[PDB]
Amino acid sequence: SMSVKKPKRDDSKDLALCSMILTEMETHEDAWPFLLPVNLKLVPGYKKVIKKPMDFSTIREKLSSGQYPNLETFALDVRLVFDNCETFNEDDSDIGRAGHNMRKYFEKKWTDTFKV
Ligand SMILES: Cn1cc(C(=O)NCCCNC(=O)c2ccc(F)cc2)ccc1=O
Repeated sequence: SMSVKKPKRDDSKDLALCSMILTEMETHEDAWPFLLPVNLKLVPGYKKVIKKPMDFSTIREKLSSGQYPNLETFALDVRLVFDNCETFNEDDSDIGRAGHNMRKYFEKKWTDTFKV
């Protein structure tokens, strides 16, 4: 509270670490459904069903222009990608399984990097 400050993390490396984690996502072989925005003029239903579309290139753009205030909001956008994926696709479809794979890949790197 006012004039009662907490021991805080050292966040000076966060931007560089989030960029490295996103680079590993972008280069994973199962990243192909997520590299670019879902083509709303070519995918029937997506616009109406998915309230907040999100993809790796939009996340990369936001990270390179200072639009994430903290690493918590960055993880929100990453998880948003895979939440959208689960909502719209079958778990055992190709896109659906890629999303499960990529989510597990992300959460391991998140813990390995920031829960040390
Ligand atoms: C997450 N999600 C993705 C799609 C979807 O149709 N995505 C198109 C991928 C095109 N296929 C590629 O291989 C590719 C894409 C970009 C790139 F830079 C290189 C290759 C549909 C429903 C859904 O829920």
